[PDB]
Amino acid sequence: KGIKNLLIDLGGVLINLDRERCIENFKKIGFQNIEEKFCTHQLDGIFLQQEKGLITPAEFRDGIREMMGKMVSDKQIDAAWNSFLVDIPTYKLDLLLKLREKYVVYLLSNTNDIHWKWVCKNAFPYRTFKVEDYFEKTYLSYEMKMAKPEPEIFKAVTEDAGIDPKETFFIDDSEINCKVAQELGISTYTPKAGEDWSHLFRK
Ligand SMILES: [Cl-]
Ligand code: NA
Ligand code: NA
Repeated sequence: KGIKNLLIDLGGVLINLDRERCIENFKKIGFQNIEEKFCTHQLDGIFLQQEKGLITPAEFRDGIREMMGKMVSDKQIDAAWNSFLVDIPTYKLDLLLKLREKYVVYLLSNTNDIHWKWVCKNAFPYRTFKVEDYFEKTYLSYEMKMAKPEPEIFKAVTEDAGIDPKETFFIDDSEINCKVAQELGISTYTPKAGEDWSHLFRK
């Protein structure tokens, strides 16, 4: 009945995102028809694969270069890709640190190696803290080879962490991710974009 564990999403829930900026940054390095490729769906394949760790970062970049027909550098590709990521506001880092007093806090994120490296270097470090300080464990799609909202990802987390779904609260801005978690017995909250969800924890 009582909540012991939190499962927190990264994208949106912690880190602000900017798809427009990322798309435009790709166009600037030469991916002229990236919006045109998005419809083609040639893209969705490479992004979905990266998200499940099914291709390496080297493959991802090669795949981008191949779709661009241009020999842009890894540094360029990473910069354009990482520009999807904006910031984790520090009040959310304070909140995570505080929540640890009462809850075992886990991260459960669909993400990829390039983005994860970026947030660990540029968003999580704060005061004397690093990413290891906020979470008991970080569950990442690309490491797990599964992605939300597949039921198996949630079951894998609860099995690995050794937790009761019924004692678990999941915060994720995707409605379908939450509905799947609910079917497993996990309680959920679906914040809106830019929502400060600290209100959930007011005494
Ligand atoms: Cl995420
Ligand atoms: Na999200
Ligand atoms: Na930790």
